[PDB]
Amino acid sequence: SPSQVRQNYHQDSEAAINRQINLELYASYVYLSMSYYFDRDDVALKNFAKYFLHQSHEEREHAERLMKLQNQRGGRIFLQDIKKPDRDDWENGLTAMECALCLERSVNQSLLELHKLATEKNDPHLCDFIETHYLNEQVEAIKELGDHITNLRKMGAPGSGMAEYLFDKHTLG
Amino acid sequence: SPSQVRQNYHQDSEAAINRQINLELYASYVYLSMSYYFDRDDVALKNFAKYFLHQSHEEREHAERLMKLQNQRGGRIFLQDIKKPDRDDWENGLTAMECALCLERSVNQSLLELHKLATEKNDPHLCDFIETHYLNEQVEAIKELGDHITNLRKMGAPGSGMAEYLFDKHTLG
Amino acid sequence: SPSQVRQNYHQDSEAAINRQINLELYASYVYLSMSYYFDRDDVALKNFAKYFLHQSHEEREHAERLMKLQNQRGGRIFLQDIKKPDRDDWENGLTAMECALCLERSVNQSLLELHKLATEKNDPHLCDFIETHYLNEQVEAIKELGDHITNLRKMGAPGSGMAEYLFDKHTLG
Amino acid sequence: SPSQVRQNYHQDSEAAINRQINLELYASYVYLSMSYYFDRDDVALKNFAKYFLHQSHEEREHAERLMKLQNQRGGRIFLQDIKKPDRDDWENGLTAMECALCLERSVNQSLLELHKLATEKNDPHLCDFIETHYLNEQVEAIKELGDHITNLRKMGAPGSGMAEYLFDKHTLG
Amino acid sequence: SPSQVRQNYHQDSEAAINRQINLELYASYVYLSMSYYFDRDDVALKNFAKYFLHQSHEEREHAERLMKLQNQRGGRIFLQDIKKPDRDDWENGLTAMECALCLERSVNQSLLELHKLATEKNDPHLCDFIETHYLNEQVEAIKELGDHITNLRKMGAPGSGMAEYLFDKHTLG
Amino acid sequence: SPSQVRQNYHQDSEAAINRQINLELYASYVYLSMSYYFDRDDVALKNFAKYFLHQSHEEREHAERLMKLQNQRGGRIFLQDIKKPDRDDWENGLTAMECALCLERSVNQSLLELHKLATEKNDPHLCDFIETHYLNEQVEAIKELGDHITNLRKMGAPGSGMAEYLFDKHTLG
Ligand SMILES: [Fe+3]
Ligand SMILES: [Fe+3]
Ligand SMILES: [Fe+3]
Ligand SMILES: [Fe+3]
Ligand SMILES: [Fe+3]
Ligand SMILES: [Fe+3]
Repeated sequence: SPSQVRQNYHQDSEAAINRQINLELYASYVYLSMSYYFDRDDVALKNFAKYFLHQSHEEREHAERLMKLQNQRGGRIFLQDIKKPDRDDWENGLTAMECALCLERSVNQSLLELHKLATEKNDPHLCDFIETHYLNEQVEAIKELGDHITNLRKMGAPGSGMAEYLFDKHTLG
Repeated sequence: SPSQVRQNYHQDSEAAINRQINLELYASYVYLSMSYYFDRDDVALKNFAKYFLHQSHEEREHAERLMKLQNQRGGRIFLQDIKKPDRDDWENGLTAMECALCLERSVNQSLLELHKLATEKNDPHLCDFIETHYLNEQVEAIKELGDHITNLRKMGAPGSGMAEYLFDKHTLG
Repeated sequence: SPSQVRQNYHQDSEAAINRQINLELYASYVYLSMSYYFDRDDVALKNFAKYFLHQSHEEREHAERLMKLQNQRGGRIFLQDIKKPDRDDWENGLTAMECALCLERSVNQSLLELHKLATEKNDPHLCDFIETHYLNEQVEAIKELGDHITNLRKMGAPGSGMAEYLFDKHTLG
Repeated sequence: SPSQVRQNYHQDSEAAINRQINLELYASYVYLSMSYYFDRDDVALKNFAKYFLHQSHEEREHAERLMKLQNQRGGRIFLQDIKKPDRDDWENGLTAMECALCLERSVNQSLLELHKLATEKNDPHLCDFIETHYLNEQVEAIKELGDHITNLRKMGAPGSGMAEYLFDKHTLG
Repeated sequence: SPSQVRQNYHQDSEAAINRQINLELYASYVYLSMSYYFDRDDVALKNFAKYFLHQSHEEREHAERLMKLQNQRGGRIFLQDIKKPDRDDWENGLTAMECALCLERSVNQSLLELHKLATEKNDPHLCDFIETHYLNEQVEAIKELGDHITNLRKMGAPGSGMAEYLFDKHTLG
Repeated sequence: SPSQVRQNYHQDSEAAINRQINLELYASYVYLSMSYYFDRDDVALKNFAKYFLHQSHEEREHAERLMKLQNQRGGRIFLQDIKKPDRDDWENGLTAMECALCLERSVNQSLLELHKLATEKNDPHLCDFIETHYLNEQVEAIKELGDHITNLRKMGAPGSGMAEYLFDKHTLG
């Protein structure tokens, strides 16, 4: 039953990899929702839409990389239902940035739990994979989101639409 | 009397094409009026003037394409008087954008009526011509105008001239 | 309440566009499942994996284009849950090709129903959009899948793994 | 019995596609006859021969495209006898142009009937195919033939051979 | 009320500039009418159509330059109705050339009256503008039209259609 | 009645040239039938379709060259009805190759009879034309078809579809 390539790969690690795949695709779905929310005629923030579409594409790559890692170690991929994003209307740019920050913090927390599980199971390859491809990216993404939120708050968002317009033109542009 | 190239071309379709030609040229005239209104020394919005001059040139092309289609199908072009635009002073940028949105919606409504007439008369070539060259352009133009109006409203226009200046420099520039 | 860009866009058309978006993303999910099924060490068909990953990326683009069309016409995007693919193990290459053919036929049937609804609602722009971007692509994809299935059956698949190997190397390679 | 790719493709549409294929090849045969009639030593109009040979090649492509469409939709091609052109001697350039105009009008009428049948059978892909690849081409070809006939009549053809010589050298050259 | 840039600009000069703008656009409309008259299948003179379309585009530029001059001097543009051309059928090439000559002579006469008014009002900038951008162009256009009419008369137009065909091919081509 | 260029050109030679033209076009029609038979979804042999389409184009050129030769020698072209191919379903690749071999042998036999007639009528130009443009081509085509048939038989065709697939990919590809 076990694959000819499976070595030092625990069942719990495989299940955690599958759950992380589902999370990464949920995050991609949420970012797509934000991106096409900012493409609305009553919102009209092109650079916000570009930023969130790029985030969605990145998360899909993260998930595809996770699926490739699952296949490499001899595990079996079990896809689940990709849940809808918790919101349909994202209010404005600052709220979308804060929701994206909350997402990334959750993805990073899940990745930290996965690394802790791999360390407990003595899987050095999985730990190195998580450290190389997912940890520093999460901290850079969280730092970037925090910078964006700080700039939006200081410019006067969300009360002033001039602030969101100028942030769209200068920072994200 | 009928031309050697006229085939499956109804009289009502020819009359509707002539009326659409007159509308497209009226729209070009209105856009020219807006463009050279924004060139005034007491207005001084160069990018608004460029945008509306480009819209005027586009509408002329639309009309010239309509005249070419009329000649291709064996119909006869009957030009009418190009009426003056309903306004001489366009108040400000937001009002001009809203008036342009109203125009385009009317041109699109006229184009939809023309397509409905062509479908009722079983003229597939005319329907395909309208769909290919005029429908998607109208929806893109209307979407762009809606985005511009939303951005202008959110920036604080027309109350704040800083908003119109920054929209001129960043969006239309 | 209605957007400033909404014109000749029916509620039923908006709902059908949302359902088509959900279908296109389900199809992308299914193609991703097939692609990373063929990346398994006990399957090892690299070109099948490439083909299905490309199909998944294409379907996402189809969905993103549908979302853009929804935003252009003044409709509102309502995302739903992306259901898991009906299978986790795809047996072999021929079975995967047949399942992909069944999917595409369903997507084409849904697109034909959407076009019929748009024609009944007299929405020429939506009909032209569906015809230009989705109908001929569906027929080309279905034709390609039928060719692949015929070649696989004639080569001796799925009984002979030599047939699947040679089809992977020569056709999909 | 039905092909694995056949979907929303009616039998009447398949028969009409076969008849259109036969017509397109008959038109190609007629154009070839005209072209090699103008290559005679007692006619000696090289540019007329080039024009009609190009028309023949175009019609063959039209037929080959029709055959490809028939194969794409799951229909079966049934070739018939290609009838000889109704004339062996084409009198002169103006008569050949008028006969070519009559042909094209017939091909366009057949294409319009085919589009009407496809619309009645609710085959949007076939309607879009006919509109995209065959309707506007027919109207451009008919317009070009009408222009050529008008120029030939005004120059003094067919009474004056100087007119046909100058039309061959300047227009078709 | 007067603009901050208005200096040595008389009200009569502003009114004459507005009337000249309306004339230049009427001339552009007339040239467009001629150009798309020569695109008819029963006329079929491509180079005449090109010539008159170029004349129409030039006259629009003349009008746009006049509007720019009006804005530069502090005057206010007041657009009027663009009257339809006096003819729908232009008979033939020679008649169209003669009508174009009559137009240009009228535009030049209006420009000469405008220059006389500016000289009487002691507006050296307006006089220099008219001399630099409009007088020599009118005399060159009138000379070219006279040459075309002389050539058409000598070749045998409008009685001989061979003359119009050869003039279209050689002179305007 | 005879043309000014007719010299040493017999009536029987002219009739044989016309019959050869009709045969060459029938062969082109048959090759087109085979090519678009192999484009079917239940056949799916792209390289067979390419090969037979190229053969059809070549035969048309052969016929056009024959028509040009007929015009050069002062003969008159008399086109006949192009008969439908004897088959609609070509079974498989080997059967199509064998039918193509039978055709070419017939075309070569007809060409040999035409050369014999020209030699009997003492027409050295016609004999040289047939030898230069048609004899060696027939023997090369027959040799190529024999090689293809031998390879198909040795690979196991038509019983093994793997043989036809590999021949399509390697030989015709
Ligand atoms: Fe990620
Ligand atoms: Fe327009
Ligand atoms: Fe798709
Ligand atoms: Fe054709
Ligand atoms: Fe002028
Ligand atoms: Fe041949």
